[PDB]
Amino acid sequence: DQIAELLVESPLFSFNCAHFIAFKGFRETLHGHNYNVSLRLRGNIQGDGYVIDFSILKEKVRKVCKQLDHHFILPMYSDVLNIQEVNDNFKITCEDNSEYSFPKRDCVQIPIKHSSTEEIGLYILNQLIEEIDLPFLKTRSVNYMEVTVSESPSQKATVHRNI
Amino acid sequence: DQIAELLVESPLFSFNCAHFIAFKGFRETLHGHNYNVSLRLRGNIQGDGYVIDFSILKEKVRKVCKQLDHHFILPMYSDVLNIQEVNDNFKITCEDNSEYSFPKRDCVQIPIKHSSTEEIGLYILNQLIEEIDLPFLKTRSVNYMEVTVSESPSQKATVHRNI
Amino acid sequence: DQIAELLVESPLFSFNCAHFIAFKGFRETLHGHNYNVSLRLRGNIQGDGYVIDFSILKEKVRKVCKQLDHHFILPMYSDVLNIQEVNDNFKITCEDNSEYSFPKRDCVQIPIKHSSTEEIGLYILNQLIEEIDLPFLKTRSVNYMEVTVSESPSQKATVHRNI
Amino acid sequence: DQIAELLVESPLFSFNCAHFIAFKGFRETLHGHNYNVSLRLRGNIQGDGYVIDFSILKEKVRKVCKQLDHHFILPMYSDVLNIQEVNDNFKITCEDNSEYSFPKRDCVQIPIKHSSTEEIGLYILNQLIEEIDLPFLKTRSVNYMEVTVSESPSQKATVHRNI
Amino acid sequence: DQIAELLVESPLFSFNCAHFIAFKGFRETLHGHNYNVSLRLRGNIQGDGYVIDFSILKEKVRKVCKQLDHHFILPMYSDVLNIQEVNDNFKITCEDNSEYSFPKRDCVQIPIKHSSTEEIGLYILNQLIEEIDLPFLKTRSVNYMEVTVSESPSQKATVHRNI
Amino acid sequence: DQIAELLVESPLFSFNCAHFIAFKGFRETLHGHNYNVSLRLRGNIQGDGYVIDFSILKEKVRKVCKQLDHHFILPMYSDVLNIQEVNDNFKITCEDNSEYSFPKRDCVQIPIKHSSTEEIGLYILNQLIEEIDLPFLKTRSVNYMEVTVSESPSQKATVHRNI
Ligand SMILES: C[C@@H](O)[C@@H](O)c1cnc2nc(N)[nH]c(=O)c2n1
Ligand SMILES: C[C@@H](O)[C@@H](O)c1cnc2nc(N)[nH]c(=O)c2n1
Ligand SMILES: C[C@@H](O)[C@@H](O)c1cnc2nc(N)[nH]c(=O)c2n1
Ligand SMILES: C[C@@H](O)[C@@H](O)c1cnc2nc(N)[nH]c(=O)c2n1
Ligand SMILES: C[C@@H](O)[C@@H](O)c1cnc2nc(N)[nH]c(=O)c2n1
Ligand SMILES: C[C@@H](O)[C@@H](O)c1cnc2nc(N)[nH]c(=O)c2n1
Ligand SMILES: [Zn+2]
Ligand SMILES: [Zn+2]
Ligand SMILES: [Zn+2]
Ligand SMILES: [Zn+2]
Ligand SMILES: [Zn+2]
Ligand SMILES: [Zn+2]
Repeated sequence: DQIAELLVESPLFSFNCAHFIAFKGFRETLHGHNYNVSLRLRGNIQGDGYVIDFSILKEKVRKVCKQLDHHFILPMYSDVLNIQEVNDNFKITCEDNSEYSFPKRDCVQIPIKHSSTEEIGLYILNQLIEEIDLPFLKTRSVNYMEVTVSESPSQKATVHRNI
Repeated sequence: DQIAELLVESPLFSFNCAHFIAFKGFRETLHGHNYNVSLRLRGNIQGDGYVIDFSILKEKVRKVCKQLDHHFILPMYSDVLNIQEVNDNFKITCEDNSEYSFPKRDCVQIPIKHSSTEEIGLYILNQLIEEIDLPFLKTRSVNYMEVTVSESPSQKATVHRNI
Repeated sequence: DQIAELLVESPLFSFNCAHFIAFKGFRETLHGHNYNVSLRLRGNIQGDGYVIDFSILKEKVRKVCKQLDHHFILPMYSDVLNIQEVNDNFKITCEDNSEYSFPKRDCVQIPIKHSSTEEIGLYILNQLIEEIDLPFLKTRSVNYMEVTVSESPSQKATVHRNI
Repeated sequence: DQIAELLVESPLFSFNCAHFIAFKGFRETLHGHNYNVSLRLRGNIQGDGYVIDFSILKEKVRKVCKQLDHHFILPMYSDVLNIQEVNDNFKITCEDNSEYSFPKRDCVQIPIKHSSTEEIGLYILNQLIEEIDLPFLKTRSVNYMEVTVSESPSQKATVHRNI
Repeated sequence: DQIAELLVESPLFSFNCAHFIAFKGFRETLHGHNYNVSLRLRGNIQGDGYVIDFSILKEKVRKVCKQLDHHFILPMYSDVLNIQEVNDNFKITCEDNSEYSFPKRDCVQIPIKHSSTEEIGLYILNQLIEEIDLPFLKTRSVNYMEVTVSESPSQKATVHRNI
Repeated sequence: DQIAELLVESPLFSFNCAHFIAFKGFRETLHGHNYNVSLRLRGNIQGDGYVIDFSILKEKVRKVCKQLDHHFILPMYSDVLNIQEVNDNFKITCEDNSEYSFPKRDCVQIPIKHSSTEEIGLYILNQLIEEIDLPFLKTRSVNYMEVTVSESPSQKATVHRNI
């Protein structure tokens, strides 16, 4: 069997979001990014000529990005943010006592500690594997999944999982 | 005299910002972009071989972008936003009664009606001409200034002024 | 009123097609390209902050490209091609007596003389104006439409219409 | 000895071709792509300062691409295509009884089962190693060869060989 | 007749050169650039489907770039450089009394005052028109020629001629 | 602990330099390039959400590039170049008896044998590790450093060190 690595990258695999980094002793001002996701896979070329169909890969990456797109990225497990539910809003109080308030529908609650490129990358990798389906990947002989998330065309973070 | 057109474009000429479009009957959720600015000018090639030194152009575009960078873009002259000053915060109330609250230092107050690519473009064009200095441009025989602002690698707006 | 130029460009605005150039005294072999379309327009910034919404522009360009995508581009008005209908196929006979046969559903019949980048550009410009709707463009104060079609990242053709 | 990885990538390393994917239970319509090839090598930096001269790498990749360029990619070992020689043409009959006919000179017969990016990649890798010459690579201490073939700027396949 | 604008741009249209800017009161240190040339032309679409064949445009731009490629760019008409012929070398003495010496074959003597992007652009425009041939351009109904030279991906100069 | 790979790449991480390759039996003419450096790191995501802050990486790469920028790259340990100190100049005599002379301030003396992309890459990797500081990288759990240097957008060399 011949091993091949597949890469799917497009300006279409994007989520335009607001966020700010906060950790112990540090907080930055509210801003945003055009985030971009590329997916890399390793496996054997199957009897149909594909390792796995690009169209399937393109479809699932678009779906994960869409869920994030056009929202403030709110880290659920942050140890430095006080996240309060006030009416139909999320109220965020920081260590330096600075206060934010956004409508809940404007926010996407993500099970992460920091809205860093590294942690958003891990979240997307976990979501993509469930979206494409793990046993479906194994039927296509895929044994390696890798996502690259860019905060900007200059700053990229890459995470992987051996499956 | 020989006419030449100069273009300065770089991922460095960027401002990573949060915003949302609001006008009559329409409001979108809070998100963000990696905005990018390119500058185009027309003039005669001077006795020093330049129309105008690229280093000067690169310096001033960076300065204008820096002022916007890492902030929520707040349109001062919006007819559909209620902008209240509450302590050290800006409180924004929309037509649909949705409420936002950001620290003042997280916001950049821009004399525009909408945080659209078109209007941000006009603002930057006006700021760049004052930053480079109008009579300084005329000594270099520059008679045309043009800025292109991109909200994303896919969406661009271009404005100009004949000087 | 402030004049602004809008540009929409994406690898998404693509049609992957087969074709060959044929004119008097010249014929090339069957091949293909990843064609790409960018749209440029000029108008005044309206009271909503837009010249025209990017989402509308992105939607219509995708629709025009989709109609062409994944087909052999067949020039209807070619003076050097003999196009015969044989069962459910198009049979193409060239000046040098070379013969092609494709299923009809594999072909897209385009009202052009040559499948050149220039002529495909004109066709798309005409189709896009009808797709976006001419009187709709005039309500947005758009007076200039321009399409750029690339045969390759290296070879581009640009056509326009004053509206 | 210091290990270095060399990459050669250019829009020049291209073959503009027609093709369609066909396997068991699936057939797509005739279309085309601007295919692009990049080559990656690993080895030790030699006494002349190079692992291997870029000019040699650039020359051989161009030669392999040229052989494919401007043709319909015809898979020789397809289990779902009936390839008939009719006069100076190749007649291709599919499982769904759809019929194609191209002049032989318009086709490039490649020892593959499917004209997929994965299989075209493997073919090019095999051809490039023979073109650069295997024992010539070993004299330059090259122990790893890797080709990346893109069907589009969005879809890439990568294969390698340890030498 | 339908007007179309043709653009040819490639990393292939390059000349990798050494140079330094010198004018009255200013001199910079010796360095180099990967210069890149793109050509833009306007004309009517001819009866063969082309305004002008891209292959002809690609061939002539490559020829002009090749003449410059791999040399020190020496401005012949500089008012601040003392250019002496010493044996098989060019000896260059600057205003600040700094001395350079290169073999003559390493230098390309260009009829310009400064090795600026603007002036190199003008030279290439003049050379390209003569290389493609002026009356040949008029037979193809070309009435506009435009070259863009980039010193870097960030700094570009564009010049034109109405023909 | 979760392993993440960080990539920092920008047209800003550049050094525009003059050079020529010389080794046994071969010498090329003086020319130049827009060199570009990208940095790749592997480590665990720390309690602050970062493997290592991008801003620190961006700052140090800029500093190393700046030291090289706007100079002739002079290889100190070349076995085929006779490097003489004449007044305030470096005089370079080659095997074929060709002579160069540059002011010392125009040259950057680099502890390498050839000004190849491979060897410049190794030098930068060594300089970057000392600039970021080795024990500082170990506190951030970084165990892999990798630099990619491009002579042109087409030609790249990549070197690494396991730390
Ligand atoms: C400056 C802005 O990009 C900020 O959000 C920032 C700064 N440094 C960073 N550093 C890393 N490693 N990851 C990030 O997401 C990151 N993010
Ligand atoms: C610094 C110098 O070598 C180079 O970067 C530079 C700077 N400014 C410039 N400015 C103009 N107008 N043209 C140039 O070629 C130019 N070139
Ligand atoms: C959806 C919105 O946030 C953004 O994608 C968008 C959409 N359409 C737009 N349309 C115009 N004209 N200008 C914009 O800035 C713009 N911006
Ligand atoms: C849609 C078009 O690209 C089609 O030819 C296609 C679809 N899916 C694919 N999927 C893979 N993995 N490789 C291909 O070459 C490929 N090719
Ligand atoms: C060779 C041919 O298939 C293609 O590369 C080509 C070459 N020259 C061209 N020239 C023009 N003007 N338009 C084209 O579409 C064109 N297209
Ligand atoms: C042609 C020009 O790039 C020349 O300096 C050159 C040629 N071949 C090369 N080959 C390698 N491997 N590395 C180089 O830096 C290199 N450099
Ligand atoms: Zn950020
Ligand atoms: Zn937006
Ligand atoms: Zn073609
Ligand atoms: Zn395809
Ligand atoms: Zn320079
Ligand atoms: Zn070189």
